[PDB]
Amino acid sequence: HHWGYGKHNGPEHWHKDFPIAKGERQSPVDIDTHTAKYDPSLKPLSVSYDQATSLRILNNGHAFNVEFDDSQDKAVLKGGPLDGTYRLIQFHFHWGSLDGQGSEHTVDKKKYAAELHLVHWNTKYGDFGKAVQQPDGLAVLGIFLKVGSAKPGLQKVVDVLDSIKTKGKSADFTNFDPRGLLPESLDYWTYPGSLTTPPLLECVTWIVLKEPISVSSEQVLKFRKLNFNGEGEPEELMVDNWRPAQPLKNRQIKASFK
Ligand SMILES: NS(=O)(=O)c1ccc(-c2cc3ccccc3[nH]2)cc1
Ligand SMILES: [Zn+2]
Repeated sequence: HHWGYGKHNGPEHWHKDFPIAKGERQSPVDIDTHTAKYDPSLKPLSVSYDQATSLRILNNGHAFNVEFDDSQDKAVLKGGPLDGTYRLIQFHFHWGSLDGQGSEHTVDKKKYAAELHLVHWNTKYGDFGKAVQQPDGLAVLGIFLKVGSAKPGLQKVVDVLDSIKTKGKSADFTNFDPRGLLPESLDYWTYPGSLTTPPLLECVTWIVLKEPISVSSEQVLKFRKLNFNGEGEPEELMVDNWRPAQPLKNRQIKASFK
């Protein structure tokens, strides 16, 4: 009886196994765009993904992860609110059963169809398991998805999904360039928060881009063909794998842009 996104094991239940679910810096949050303050001291973000090495795509039972080689500084995030160098380890998405829901962060209470998380860890902590025990251990770049025109750089991800339909399946996934997932602008909001799934550790500097990327209806429909279950188990479609907004508590959301 482990955590998930159903009636009986979804977000409102997680606190019983993970009491930090009710902590002081949980994610996601609603981004009130009128209350976020421009911070002219924030630097532009530096996204350096030209040397990225994707390796594998995995259905882990709660999303799919595209994993990278993070044994060297190859694809890194720096600048912005960050001190130091954060290495890309994986990306994944959260999405809905309908186009009107799916994102974890919201903007003035608006839900997007999906949200991409590019997860990076602070190299001063040596590896990822150590980083998630630190308050500045991770930087997750969040990018909203709206349904409209297709995103050509997403199609290679969409097309491999039928090979990882069920929990615990993985497939080779080399030479994927995550630059094709980014919007044109790197304007962002940033705040200190947490992992959005158990163990819900309070180790993340969140950087959420203001500009969404567009994806087609057909692209998101393929996300919704994935399964939460393992092979040979009753089919339960992987949809609505998002945690709702949590209380902001004693935090301020900063904007990189006026
Ligand atoms: N949705 S999210 O990007 O906040 C996210 C990123 C990473 C994890 C994440 C899960 C986990 C489990 C054991 C050890 C380290 C871990 N990092 C969870 C959520
Ligand atoms: Zn996520």
